Amino acid sequence: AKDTAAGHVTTPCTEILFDLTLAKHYENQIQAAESALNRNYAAIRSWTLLEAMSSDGNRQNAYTGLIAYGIQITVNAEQELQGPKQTKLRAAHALRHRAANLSAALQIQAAQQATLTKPTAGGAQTPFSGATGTCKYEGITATAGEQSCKYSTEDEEKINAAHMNPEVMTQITTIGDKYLTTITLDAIAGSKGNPTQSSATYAEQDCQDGGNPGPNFGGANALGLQVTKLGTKATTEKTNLYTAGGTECEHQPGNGPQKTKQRLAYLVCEANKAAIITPTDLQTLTLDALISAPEMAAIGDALLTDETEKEYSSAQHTQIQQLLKKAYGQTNEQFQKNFIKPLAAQTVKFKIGGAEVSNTVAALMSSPNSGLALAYHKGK
Amino acid sequence: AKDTAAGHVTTPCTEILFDLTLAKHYENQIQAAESALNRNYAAIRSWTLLEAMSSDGNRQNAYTGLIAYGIQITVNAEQELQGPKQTKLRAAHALRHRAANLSAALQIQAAQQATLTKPTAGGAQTPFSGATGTCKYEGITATAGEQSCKYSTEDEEKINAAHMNPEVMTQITTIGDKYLTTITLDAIAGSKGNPTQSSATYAEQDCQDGGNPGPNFGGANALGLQVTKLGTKATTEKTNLYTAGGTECEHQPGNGPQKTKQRLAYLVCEANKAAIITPTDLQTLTLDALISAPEMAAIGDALLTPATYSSAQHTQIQQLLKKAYGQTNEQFQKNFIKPLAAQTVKFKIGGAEVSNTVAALMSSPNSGLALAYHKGKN
Ligand SMILES: *[C@@H]1O[C@H](CO)[C@@H](O[C@@H]2O[C@H](CO)[C@@H](O[C@@H]3O[C@H](CO[C@H]4O[C@H](CO)[C@@H](O)[C@H](O[C@H]5O[C@H](CO)[C@@H](O)[C@H](O)[C@@H]5O[C@H]5O[C@H](CO)[C@@H](O)[C@H](O)[C@@H]5O)[C@@H]4O)[C@@H](O)[C@H](O[C@H]4O[C@H](CO)[C@@H](O)[C@H](O)[C@@H]4O[C@H]4O[C@H](CO)[C@@H](O)[C@H](O)[C@@H]4O[C@H]4O[C@H](CO)[C@@H](O)[C@H](O)[C@@H]4O)[C@@H]3O)[C@H](O)[C@H]2NC(C)=O)[C@H](O)[C@H]1NC(C)=O
Ligand SMILES: *[C@@H]1O[C@H](CO)[C@@H](O[C@@H]2O[C@H](CO)[C@@H](O[C@@H]3O[C@H](CO[C@H]4O[C@H](CO[C@H]5O[C@H](CO)[C@@H](O)[C@H](O)[C@@H]5O[C@H]5O[C@H](CO)[C@@H](O)[C@H](O)[C@@H]5O)[C@@H](O)[C@H](O[C@H]5O[C@H](CO)[C@@H](O)[C@H](O)[C@@H]5O)[C@@H]4O)[C@@H](O)[C@H](O[C@H]4O[C@H](CO)[C@@H](O)[C@H](O)[C@@H]4O[C@H]4O[C@H](CO)[C@@H](O)[C@H](O)[C@@H]4O)[C@@H]3O)[C@H](O)[C@H]2NC(C)=O)[C@H](O)[C@H]1NC(C)=O
Repeated sequence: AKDTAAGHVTTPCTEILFDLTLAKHYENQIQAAESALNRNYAAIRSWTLLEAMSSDGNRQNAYTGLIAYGIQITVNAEQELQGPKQTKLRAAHALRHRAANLSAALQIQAAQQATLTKPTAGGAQTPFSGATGTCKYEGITATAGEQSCKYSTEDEEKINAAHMNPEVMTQITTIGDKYLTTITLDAIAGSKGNPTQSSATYAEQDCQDGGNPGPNFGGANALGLQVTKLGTKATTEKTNLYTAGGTECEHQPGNGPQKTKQRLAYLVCEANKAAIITPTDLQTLTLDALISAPEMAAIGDALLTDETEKEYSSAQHTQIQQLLKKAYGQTNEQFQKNFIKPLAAQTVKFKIGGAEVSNTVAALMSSPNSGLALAYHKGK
Repeated sequence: AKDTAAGHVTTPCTEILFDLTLAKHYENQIQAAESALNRNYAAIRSWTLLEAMSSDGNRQNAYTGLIAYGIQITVNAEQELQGPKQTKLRAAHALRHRAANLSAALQIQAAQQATLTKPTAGGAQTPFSGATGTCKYEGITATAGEQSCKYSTEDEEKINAAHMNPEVMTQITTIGDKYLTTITLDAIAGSKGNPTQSSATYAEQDCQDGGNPGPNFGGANALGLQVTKLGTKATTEKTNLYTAGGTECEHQPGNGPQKTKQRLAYLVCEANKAAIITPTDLQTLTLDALISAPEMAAIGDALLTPATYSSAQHTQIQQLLKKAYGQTNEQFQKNFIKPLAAQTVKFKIGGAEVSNTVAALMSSPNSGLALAYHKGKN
């Protein structure tokens, strides 16, 4: 059940797909948390206008309670996100950098056929100081066409963010370092007769001397070489994320130099361990969620009591809760109606310095006229 | 005079430096704007608390004007940032991707010396069907030590964000494509006597037999080869960022396939055009900045006394603003700016003692709680 995604990595292209998919996963987690913060801050702006439009002291106090609750939880969550966000971005960055690296090495290791140039025949020249004949080539090249990664339906099912929850990941798979450092080639030389400096008929891209030079080794004395294949084998390597106990990161830095895969496993381990805590969605808050939130015990005592310093007893909390039900309604439907539905449904319109505003509450408070509408209504 | 940084790109490592430096420039432009938005919202939370602790209705009105002005300008700048942010991030990503690509190619193109394997002596075999001897090698390899980019202080001064304003950038410099696609090598075959399939003494990583084999074709018959040099030479290419008018981006996508360098040029040009406007810093606002901000005309008219503005009305609103916020900047600083860091706020409610300055408290895990306490006393 574990390691479905990493266990499917067998090739440069599938490691690339793993590396990019995991990077986007972490990036998506940061985005979802920040969109949730954005919605919470937009709700607090909406309730700030609604408080400014209340004439009821009790309703006014109810909106102020939601502003105070939302500010506390959203500011706290934004502050809490910063550590995990930076840990997850560090991993995502390295994974995309590794995938780029591999994609470039993939293009070069795909160059598997050589283009021979016209050699020059010689005698005893370095590095063959004991040869009687040498055939010397310069600027042999090997190039492949533009390489692309192509993926099977199985590839995309297994190497998928659905398989990248922290609880199923114990290892990563990487292509071995020689794929990124080493050129590998096969070559063969061939001799015939007595190749010498005179073996200077090159039409066959070799060094043919003096018989009837021509195709294959036509001349009585021929010498040549050919690079017959190039390309380094991509071998796969496994790296563990955790130590024996299953909790600590295995490749913590500071224990000497590390292979690329060891650096990556550490970053992935820490990014998996850095679970983001997404705050409550204010815009879809429910009455029972609100009254059960422990922050609303002290906030309710601040706004809804008449007269507590010390910590609340059981009877004191249940008092605060009934005050909370009075302020916010006794049923969710009332709560939704008077505090949630006004965000999208309540219409606000005004006109001040020659500037007509006609929006609904949440859209207006996230618009260029937002602060002008707050000043207008706090002014009446 | 223009293109100082791109004009210093002469090697793979200086293109890498240029690519990363420009990417960080775009990234730091976004971070500067988003850092301003963060400080603004934290100022607005600070003034929200200062308003709730205010007993004077007129001083309360003043804080609500700062709250309203800040929310208006910060919400607007946040929304305006999103387009340019995405355009600059598109460029920064691609530039970091190119730099990674070029770094990986450099590691491979630095492999300049081969290690031979032990060969196998043959007779005629493909691709040498006429040979009397062949000497066949499998898995010859070329590897460099770990490559780094070493930069001079002149590199870092010329390839620098200070040389990457939009007005000085007309081209980019890139290493030509063959550096990233093509292996280049030199090789030489050597023969002596009559090499045959019996030339199976391989101590020299060549094929020898007869006589006294050993170094430099010591045997009576010998054949072998050596790859004496590897590495493709990196050449530079220039790409223009703008079309003939000098304002619209060249190499726009949707005109057939493009070279890597042309895709990069378009992204850089659009990122250069997508200028980010950083909002006014609320936490360091001066009085003249506040009263002369055009948003404060309507915002003062709404809270300080509202027409639905002549020359006169604008004069009237200005002195209304000086009335609320101060006649001097030292007063405005003292009453509205300095208390964010200098005014300690304390209280006690939920069995929790809380003491902090205003701005720190309104960004702390007790921020909303402090707001409910003071709006509750009021
Ligand atoms: C760092 O270093 C790395 C490593 O070297 C670099 O990474 C490489 O970068 C290159 C260049 O970007 C990559 O190669 C390009 O890949 C493009 C993306 O393709 C994917 O996504 C697109 C969606 O945008 C999708 O269409 C593709 O799927 C197609 O192919 C699969 C596989 O068969 C198939 O399942 C799909 O059905 C699609 O097939 C259609 O299209 C194929 C051609 O693409 C046809 O062969 C097929 O019959 C079918 O029609 C894929 O999922 C891709 O768009 C690029 O292809 C372009 O450009 C090529 C030249 O570069 C050219 O040879 C191709 O023919 C194609 O050109 C055509 O399409 C483009 C885009 O629409 C048009 O602008 C052109 O005008 C042209 O259109 C004609 O042909 C059309 C289709 O035939 C036709 O409709 C139209 O009418 C026209 O006649 C490249 O393949 C490469 O993948 C990367 N490699 C690796 C290993 O990562 C990296 O760049 C570098 N980074 C930096 C910053 O330096
Ligand atoms: C994608 O592919 C990429 C391409 O393949 C790949 O990139 C490569 O990554 C590797 C791995 O990270 C890189 O190698 C590492 O490079 C580190 C940095 O090396 C350079 O800088 C060092 C520090 O010296 C500078 O800074 C000092 C302090 O500020 C100054 O006092 C110096 O004057 C000097 O300043 C100059 O350079 C600064 C940076 O450019 C610059 O800010 C400043 O202005 C000024 O210009 C240098 O020491 C180092 O030089 C070493 O190597 C060069 C080779 O050219 C020699 O000429 C020198 O003689 C010297 O030996 C570079 O200039 C290294 O720190 C790091 O080294 C450690 O690890 C390796 C093994 O991996 C060991 O061999 C080495 O000894 C080090 O190990 C030890 O020390 C550490 C302490 O840090 C210790 O913890 C550890 O236990 C151990 O004891 C390593 O070599 C490589 O550079 C990248 N290459 C390229 C082309 O980019 C990338 O990883 C891939 N990415 C993914 C995701 O896969």
